[PDB]
Amino acid sequence: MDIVISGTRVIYKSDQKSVNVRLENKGNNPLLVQSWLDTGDTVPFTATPPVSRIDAKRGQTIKLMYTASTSLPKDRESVFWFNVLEVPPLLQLAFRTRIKLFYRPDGLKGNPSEAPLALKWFWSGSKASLRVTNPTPYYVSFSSGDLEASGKRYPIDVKMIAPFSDEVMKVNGLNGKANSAKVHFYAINDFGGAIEGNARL
Ligand SMILES: [Cl-]
Repeated sequence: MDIVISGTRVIYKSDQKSVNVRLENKGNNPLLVQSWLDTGDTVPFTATPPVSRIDAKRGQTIKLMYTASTSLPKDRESVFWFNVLEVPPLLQLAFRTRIKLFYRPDGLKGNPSEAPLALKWFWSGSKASLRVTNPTPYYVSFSSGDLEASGKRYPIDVKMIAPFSDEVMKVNGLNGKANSAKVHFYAINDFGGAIEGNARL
């Protein structure tokens, strides 16, 4: 992919009339580029310009705008996908990249960077897995995580966990519950940086 998005996620605070996302063409040829929002494969947003020509080594700011055509919840975050599809101007190959957009109503309890600490973790029985509960109004997203017991480490197939919900996450290479296990993880903050955390099962 020649088109690069500035940032690995977008935060859309509800009091903003719009939010900008920047695209850059790092490649050597110009590209036709489409930008849009969807729910992850209708959506109360526009992205403009929806189609642009971005020359080599030049860029384009995309304006994302909430339309309230549908009302989003005001008591929790909502997540969307910001998509970018490039194609060089017969038959032709093209490429698509997506990053998350979190719609964040103003005034939610607590802070999003603290939501990973608030997660509760449980063994999920029998093919080991964990049940994880998010008591907060924020998504929690991870870059990686693992379970450790008796000096052995087992990667977790981490998944994003929605506000006020449970998710089960698989533990790789572990048959069943281990004694005195601990979870360690790196969640992702608004700026794409790491939030380290841990929990004892
Ligand atoms: Cl992510």
